[PDB]
Amino acid sequence: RPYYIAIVGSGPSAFFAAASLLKAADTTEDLDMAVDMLEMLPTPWGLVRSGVAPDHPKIKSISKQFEKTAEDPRFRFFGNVVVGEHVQPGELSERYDAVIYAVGAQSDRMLNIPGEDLPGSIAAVDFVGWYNAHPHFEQVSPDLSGARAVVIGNGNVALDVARILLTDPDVLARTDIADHALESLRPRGIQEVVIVGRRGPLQAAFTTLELRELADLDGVDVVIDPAELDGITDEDAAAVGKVCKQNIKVLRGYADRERPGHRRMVFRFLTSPIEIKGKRKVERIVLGRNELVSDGSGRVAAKDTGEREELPAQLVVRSVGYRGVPTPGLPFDDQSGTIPNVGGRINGSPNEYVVGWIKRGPTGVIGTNKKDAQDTVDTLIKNLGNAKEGAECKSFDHADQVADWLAARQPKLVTSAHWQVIDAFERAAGEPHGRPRVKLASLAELLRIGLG
Ligand SMILES: Cc1cc2nc3c(=O)[nH]c(=O)nc-3n(C[C@H](O)[C@H](O)[C@H](O)COP(=O)(O)OP(=O)(O)OC[C@H]3O[C@@H](n4cnc5c(N)ncnc54)[C@H](O)[C@@H]3O)c2cc1C
Ligand SMILES: NC(=O)[C@H]1C=[N+]([C@@H]2O[C@H](COP(=O)(O)OP(=O)(O)OC[C@H]3O[C@@H](n4cnc5c(N)ncnc54)[C@H](OP(=O)(O)O)[C@@H]3O)[C@@H](O)[C@H]2O)C=CC1=O
Repeated sequence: RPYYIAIVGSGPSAFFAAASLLKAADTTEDLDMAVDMLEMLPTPWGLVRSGVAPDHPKIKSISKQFEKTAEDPRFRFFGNVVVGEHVQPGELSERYDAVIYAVGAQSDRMLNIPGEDLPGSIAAVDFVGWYNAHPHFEQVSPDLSGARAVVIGNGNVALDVARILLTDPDVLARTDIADHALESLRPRGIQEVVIVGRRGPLQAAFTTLELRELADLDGVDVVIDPAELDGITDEDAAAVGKVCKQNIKVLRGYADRERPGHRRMVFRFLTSPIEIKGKRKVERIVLGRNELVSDGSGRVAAKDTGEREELPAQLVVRSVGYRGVPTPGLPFDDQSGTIPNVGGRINGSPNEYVVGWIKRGPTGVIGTNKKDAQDTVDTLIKNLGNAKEGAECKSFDHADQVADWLAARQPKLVTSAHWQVIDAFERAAGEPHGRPRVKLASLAELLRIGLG
């Protein structure tokens, strides 16, 4: 028999793991593999579909690689299966030789400041999910009619949020952005987005192409006050690294530009949100100035000066990181929002593993998940081999039984063939309108088409 591996999730780390498993089988005598991928949503691809911005279609093409893996007869997909709800980790661990958790980071990091729960104060997780038609975020429905939005954070997701808020809706109308978001964006209510970083430009997590792209936003001026660069030296930037060096060149270019009448994307560094205020909704934000100070760890940290400034704002989006969510039956590190592991094997388990953001934390481009997954898979395969040699493998038409069990637990599961129907529907909806697709934005609409 082949080894039977379950993979929980269908984003990049899941698909890289799947590919690594099948490659091992293809290149090793007396080693065969069967991979079942269980995905919470009706649709595969994780953040490649629901995270990557709608104006970033090019990198989404990595999905073709995932599709090629999914064509393998040894691979099966079961969508609309929520592990922790329909089936439990302890059940999967009985039915498979090994289980790989590739669940990513499904929630958000909080600021932990007063007013954070006011209507109008949301996380980028929820805003992005909403604009990308993720079914869990269909009702986020932010009010985008106010003149000023504030985005907290200095990673690339902060740039995505700011771009979507400020891009000409006629441009967004040719993307796969959610129709509900396009509708809210058409009035062009927001005139200024202020991106607020707690540390300085040299500590920014932005990457260079993404900063450069801002120059191509029709109708939008990028605003960086020259004072934001005082004390920011090319020497110090180069010492941080090559990306930082390039970033600072780009930021200097923006600061060199002086205009009434345009929408504005403003960068403020060395600033923290202290409190969000308003009568029943966000109306203003209190900001504090920081200075950089060595903390003894090898880095500089922001230290509050105690100074306070208030700025009117009607939307605050915190882009201060995604965050893992605990899975029933598995260990978890609250502080980091990751599952504790060693070389990808989960604590305390002989046959459960992690890959991707749930393993490493929520950082890295899509490709960073590849070596990560390979490393985990190598460990997994070594451990199976040891078990086989010790006559410690489970004894298992097992593939049929497990599929029947999945169908008993989730009669509305979505197979690969039915995802392909969803996919075709969405693409055919978009192409006549110049869009790659129009997404089905709720579970009900996805299932209307997918189970059909
Ligand atoms: C907003 C945003 C934009 C990004 N843009 C880019 C970009 O332009 N370029 C780039 O290279 N990288 C980009 N990234 C990074 C990229 O998205 C990540 O590196 C990558 O998607 C992480 O992969 P993952 O497999 O760990 O998690 P994910 O892609 O999050 O996949 C996790 C999957 O697990 C599923 N799942 C979760 N819990 C369960 C459960 N209990 N049961 C079943 N299934 C479950 C989820 O539904 C999801 O499909 C972006 C990230 C974000 C957040
Ligand atoms: N085109 C691309 O390559 C893209 C790549 N991604 C990539 O996805 C991941 C996740 O991006 P995301 O922006 O969510 O996270 P990071 O890059 O870690 O940035 C987090 C920022 O949040 C900041 N942060 C965290 N806590 C706070 C508090 N309390 N107050 C203020 N600011 C805070 C953090 O600041 P810090 O460096 O810790 O001082 C980062 O600027 C990251 O690796 C990205 O580069 C995301 C979008 C892309 O477009």
